[PDB]
Amino acid sequence: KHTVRAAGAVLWRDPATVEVAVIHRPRYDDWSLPKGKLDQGETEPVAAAREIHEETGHTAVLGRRLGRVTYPIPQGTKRVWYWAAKSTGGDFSPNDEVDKLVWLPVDAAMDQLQYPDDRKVLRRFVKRPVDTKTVLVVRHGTAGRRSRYKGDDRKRPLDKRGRAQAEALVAQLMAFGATTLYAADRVRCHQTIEPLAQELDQLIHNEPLLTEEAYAADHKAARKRLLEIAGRPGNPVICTQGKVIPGLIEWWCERAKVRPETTGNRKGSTWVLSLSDGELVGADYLSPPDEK
Ligand SMILES: Nc1ncnc2c1ncn2[C@@H]1O[C@H](COP(=O)(O)OP(=O)(O)OP(=O)(O)OP(=O)(O)OP(=O)(O)O)[C@@H](O)[C@H]1O
Ligand SMILES: Nc1ncnc2c1ncn2[C@@H]1O[C@H](COP(=O)(O)OP(=O)(O)OP(=O)(O)O)[C@@H](O)[C@H]1O
Ligand SMILES: [Mg+2]
Ligand SMILES: [Mg+2]
Ligand SMILES: [Mg+2]
Repeated sequence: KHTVRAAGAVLWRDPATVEVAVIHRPRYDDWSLPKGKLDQGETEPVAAAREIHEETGHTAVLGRRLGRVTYPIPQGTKRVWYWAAKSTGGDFSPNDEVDKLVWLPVDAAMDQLQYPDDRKVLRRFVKRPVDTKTVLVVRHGTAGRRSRYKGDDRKRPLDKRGRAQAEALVAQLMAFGATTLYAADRVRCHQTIEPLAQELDQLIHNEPLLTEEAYAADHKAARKRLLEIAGRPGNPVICTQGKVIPGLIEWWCERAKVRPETTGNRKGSTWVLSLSDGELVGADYLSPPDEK
């Protein structure tokens, strides 16, 4: 019943000209997709990027999530979440953990992979575009509790936990190649992405149209603004509030006929929206960095 959490990827370069990485491990004599266990304090996306680099030598940018694999192990259940990951270069060197890495077209990779579950992941990988741009919709971190004035507090800050969530989000949002930063017009929203701002040395663009009060007054202008931001060059992070996100995500998924595999709305959570030629092709809900 204990779950051992892991993450991994279909690491690719160049759908039918695309080549994917398949690795061999001497300890098991297996051919599989790179993956490994989450270290203490890591989220799945962070672990996937790190394990890909450790096992293949390549850096990469994560995109669409590709489902979950589980299997029994002595400790309980191994759980592995997989991402499409576009290679950003590197070099493989054989060692005792991983002695071979082959780059194969998807069909030949399917024959090389020995585990039925890995082939299922690869089938998902080719079902939709993989050369995707990414919009990251983040619910601000924990910020104590609303007071008893009507509606909303503009200046209420993140609390101690929430500041730590903000710090923990840097690596998770970097895993997806975030480049540009946007926050609703509330201090707690800005503070959630300020650590990332400092890392990227980027300014955060303030978004009055995306606060809870603005969404309730004019939802159409919020939707229009989301699309506007998404159309800009780069991979934007947009930090907003709990009454806003579910509505925005549902509306986009509905109109694009995209089915999210997970749903939630927790403070510090992230929706990874994958676009191909401006169309939504994936909506992946990630838990807060300090939650399961
Ligand atoms: N998709 C699948 N379905 C069913 N069984 C699968 C399987 N994949 C591997 N195994 C089988 O489970 C056992 C443990 O291997 P593993 O889960 O890959 O365990 P691991 O802990 O050795 O490897 P990772 O989770 O990849 O761990 P790290 O990279 O974090 O490990 P390291 O830190 O030792 O490099 C092996 O016999 C393997 O054939
Ligand atoms: N005084 C209030 N007026 C209206 N809604 C409230 C009030 N207090 C709580 N809520 C509701 O509870 C949710 C969470 O409130 P909480 O005080 O925990 O966090 P919050 O930091 O204001 O969250 P968010 O900015 O995402 O709305 C809010 O999103 C809102 O839907
Ligand atoms: Mg491994
Ligand atoms: Mg490993
Ligand atoms: Mg490891």
